[PDB]
Amino acid sequence: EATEIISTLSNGLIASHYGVSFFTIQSFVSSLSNTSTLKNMLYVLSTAVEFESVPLRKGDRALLVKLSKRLPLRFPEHTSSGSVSFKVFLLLQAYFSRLELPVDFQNDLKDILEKVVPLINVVVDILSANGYLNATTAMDLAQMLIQGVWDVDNPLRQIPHFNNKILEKCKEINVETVYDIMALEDEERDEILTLTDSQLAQVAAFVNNYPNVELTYSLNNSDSLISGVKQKITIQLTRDVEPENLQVTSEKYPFDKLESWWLVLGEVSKKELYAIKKVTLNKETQQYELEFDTPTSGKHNLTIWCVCDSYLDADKELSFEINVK
Repeated sequence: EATEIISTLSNGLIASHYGVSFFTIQSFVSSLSNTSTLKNMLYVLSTAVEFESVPLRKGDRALLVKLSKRLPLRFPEHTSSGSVSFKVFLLLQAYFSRLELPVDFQNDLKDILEKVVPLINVVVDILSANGYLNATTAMDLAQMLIQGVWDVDNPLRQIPHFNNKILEKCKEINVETVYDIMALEDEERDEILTLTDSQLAQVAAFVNNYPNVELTYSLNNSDSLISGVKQKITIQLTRDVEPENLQVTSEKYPFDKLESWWLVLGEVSKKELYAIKKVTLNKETQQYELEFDTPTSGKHNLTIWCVCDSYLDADKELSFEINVK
């Protein structure tokens, strides 16, 4: 027999509550810019003073140098590797890559994960407050921190027990998303799901609560927009079924997490963000109002993004043209 027990799949431990220090906000503001990349953001995260509670032991540096050869993002070459920053930057990548770690590093990684959610939210808030569209790259990193995968990974890799053998069976029959899994016929699905009932229970918890949302909008008085006037927009989000709750299912993240979304209005050609609201989609249908400053006269192609903070590949977007008088 030997059932693999995963007690924190859907029943997370409670992460110790804290508020990010003003010192850390200052440091992040100094280091971030409108051109910051995913690599830059992961490095900045790693420099938080809050990680001073993460141990560094005799011999760790040499183990981390060995580990660095196996990871895709390079630590800044002009920067001391004798810091806890080096450890955090490398262990978070080992988490995304799902590499095997010795026990002491597994322990350290748990301690690191306890702190990451408030920190990545500060990154999103710094970038968005300044109107930088790269806030969306920070949101991608937020999703990676919850599911323990890379932004570029096969989205099916989030599903418990979906190993490389199962992924290739999915490729064989053009199954690409979690939604594709559920739209299949019984014989096709049964063939892919060559797992024990215990393993299937864990697949089920994930599929049950994976979000499927529909995005729509209405612009108050679209045919009469005036430059510099505060303008309201209504954004509506609908689910096919009202969710039982918003507890996140994550195999790799061991703490309790509640599902949240960012609603974003922006302009891609200008790399500009115009409005942002953090919301919880607890009902079968819901609508929200965002306020923004009407852009300059002329044509503008805008986009609304709905981006989840807890899963990959469930995001939605809509683009529309406005003509400011």
